[PDB]
Amino acid sequence: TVVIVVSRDERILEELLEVVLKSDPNVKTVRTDDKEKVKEEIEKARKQGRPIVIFIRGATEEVVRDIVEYAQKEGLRVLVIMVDQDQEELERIYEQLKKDGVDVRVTDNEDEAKKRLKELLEKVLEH
Amino acid sequence: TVVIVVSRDERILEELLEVVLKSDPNVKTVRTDDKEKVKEEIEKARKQGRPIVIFIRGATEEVVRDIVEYAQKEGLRVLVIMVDQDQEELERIYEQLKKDGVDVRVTDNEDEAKKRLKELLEKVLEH
Repeated sequence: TVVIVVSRDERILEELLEVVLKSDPNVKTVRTDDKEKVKEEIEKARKQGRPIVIFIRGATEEVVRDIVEYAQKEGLRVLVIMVDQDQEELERIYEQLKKDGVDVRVTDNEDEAKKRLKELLEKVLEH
Repeated sequence: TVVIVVSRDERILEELLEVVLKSDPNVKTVRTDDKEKVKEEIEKARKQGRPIVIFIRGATEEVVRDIVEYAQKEGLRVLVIMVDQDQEELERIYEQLKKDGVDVRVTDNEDEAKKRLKELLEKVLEH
């Protein structure tokens, strides 16, 4: 009933939106990162009795959580397709680095990266 | 000797570059996604006998592989810091979706996403 396509890549969201619009012009589509706009459209999708595909970047874990909960409490089925193009290319880089003897550290934010880099230079700039 | 900071996020690369420039102005830095420019700078880093931090977006697995091999065959130590801010936020979304009963599919490219979405609509648009 409610399909959510999640991707940080705007170009990918555009292309998938196109695929939906050109394949079956009868399913509703909405491109927005605004939770309210989403709810407003899900409802119109209800009145018109049509399925809806939502295109979002995420990635707020709260925004996706709300949308999923909102639709479920109305008995709407929720299907999700996540597209993480980045993830997979980074994964291969990581493997090769490890493949060699490279001491690789994967950080999840600049704050963490900052700490590790400083700690790295504070101990490499030393001879 | 050679530090490579990999991140798809330009703003993160900028901030880390800043951290290096403001903390120890004696270590060489280079921001480029061009393999040749990198080699040209690694060498200058050699002549001047200084360590170097390279800031790249990647994520070509070939580009990172070459740089790592180039420096190693010169007996340079290679340390890497990868910063994947995206990955971690997507990871949490995925968990919540799974937390609920959401049938979630993670695709690694639009080609794959296209197939799965079409297959999804070809079977949902059906009553």
